[PDB]
Formats: sequence, structure tokens, C-alpha cells
Amino acid sequence: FQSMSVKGRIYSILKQIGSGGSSKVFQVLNEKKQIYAIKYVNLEEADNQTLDSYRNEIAYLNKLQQHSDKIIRLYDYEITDQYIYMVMEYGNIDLNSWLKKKKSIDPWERKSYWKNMLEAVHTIHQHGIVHSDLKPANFLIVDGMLKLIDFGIANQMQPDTDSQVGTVNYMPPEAIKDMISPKSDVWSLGCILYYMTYGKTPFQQIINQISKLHAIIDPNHEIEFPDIPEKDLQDVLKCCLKRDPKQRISIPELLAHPYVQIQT
Ligand SMILES: c1nc2c(NC3CCCCC3)nc(Nc3ccc(N4CCOCC4)cc3)nc2[nH]1
Repeated sequence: FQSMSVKGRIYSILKQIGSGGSSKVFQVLNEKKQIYAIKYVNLEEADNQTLDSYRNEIAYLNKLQQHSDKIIRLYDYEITDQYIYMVMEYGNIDLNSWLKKKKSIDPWERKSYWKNMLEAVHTIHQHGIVHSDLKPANFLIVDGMLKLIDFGIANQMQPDTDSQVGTVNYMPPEAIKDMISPKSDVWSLGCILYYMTYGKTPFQQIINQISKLHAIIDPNHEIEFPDIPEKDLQDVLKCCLKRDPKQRISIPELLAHPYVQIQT
């Protein structure tokens, strides 16, 4: 039966959607019984660099929403030396949970979601952000439209009440080779669309974690692309999962691709 105040306005808490490390997100109602999601971040043990990172996420998100409506709407925020309250729009469900429940995705809906994702990541790229660690969980379904909730800075968020994929599965090869590019996100997006298309991520079948990394980077490992009705889609997946960034398709190319632009 808890409640919370953000910028002079009081919000009753219905339940906790999920928590990741030093942050929590709640389903809340306002004064006029309108629904929102409020993110609470605890800064008490957050280091100087970590504070600066959270500052950046708010700053960008605050600006970016004015450009595109495929980035989560932040209606209001409150920020102090010990806490952050972010009042965002409420979404029905994160994509990762939705994808776990949907054993088969509708080809039309997949295609729509893909266009929603592309528009979102295109917008962050245009403002000089490479998300780098892109996941399905970074996308939120609000009224049949995917929206980008998280910019990948210092996130550990899971829902808080089977778990097939690992953390590494969507990661680019260059990031593993690193020990950079907008096209690094294109690889990650590619894996999301690949999961939606074939039911698993490209390297899910690999048992061992050590070798799974080595498998991603290795050019002599070939990825499966079983034939499907949409020969467009099959091209997009291949084009996204080409290991070399220079050859790998760019976001603007993906937008003018037939899959996105051609009606069937
Ligand atoms: C801004 N930020 C938001 C969310 N963040 C969540 C943070 C934890 C991981 C999932 C996303 N969830 C939102 N909605 C959800 C509603 C129900 C959800 N669940 C239903 C399925 O089982 C898991 C919880 C998950 C997210 N809305 C939202 N607006």
C-alpha cells in the first residue's frame, strides 16, 4: 500500500514490475488514476562515474523523445544526491517476455516491430549513441508499438514475480574481438529479428559458454538461415549477421530495404 512523490505530484504504487541491481521500476497511478511506470534508482553506493552515467541516460532520453515517438516517453523526473525518480509512460510488456510466451510470432507483426526497432535505433545513432549491448528487453511494447526504454549504460533489469538465452547471445563479434560502430547495433538487432523469425538466437544451440564467444568471431563458422516464405526477411537476416562491419548493412540501407518498404 505504498505511495511516492515526484515533483510535487503523488503516485500510488500498484506493484513492482521488475528490479535490476540498484534500481527498481513500479506500476503506479497518479492523482487522476492514470497509469505510469516510475523508475527508482538508489545512488547511495553509486560511484562518481556511475552517477555521471545515469545523468547522461536521463539527459539523452529527455532530448531524444522530442525527435521520435519510438523512444520511451519520460513525462517527468526528480534527481537528488541519493535518488532518481523517472516518470515514464507505462508499457504492456517488454519484448523479451512477450517473445518467451509467443511460440510463433505473426509475420505481419514481426515486420511492424522490426520497423519500430529500426526507427528507434536510427534516432539514437543520429544523436551520437551506439547502444552496443542491445537486447530484446531494451524494447517495450506500448499499444502495439515497440519503444526503446533503455540506452544500455548501466542496466541489469529483469522482471520480478524458461530463460533459454544467455547474456552474450546478442553480442557483436567485434566487441568480443575488442579485447565501436553503429553497425554493431545492426548485428544485435539482426539477432532479435532472427529470434523472431526462427525461434532461437543464432548461437543459442551452443552448449559451452567459452567456445560460444569463439564461435561468434570465427569466420569459418556458418549461421543457419532455413528457407521461408519471406525471401526479403532471409536477406535482411544474412545482411545483418555478416561478421565484417564494413560489409554489414547500415540502418539507412535497412530502412530502404524491400522487407521494410514492400507490401504483402
Ligand atoms: C517504462 N519502463 C517500463 C518497464 N520496464 C521493465 C523493467 C524490467 C524488465 C522489463 C521492462 N516495464 C513496463 N511494463 C511491463 C509490464 C509488465 C511486465 N511483465 C509482464 C510479463 O511478466 C513480466 C512482467 C513487464 C514490463 N513499462 C515500462 N515503462
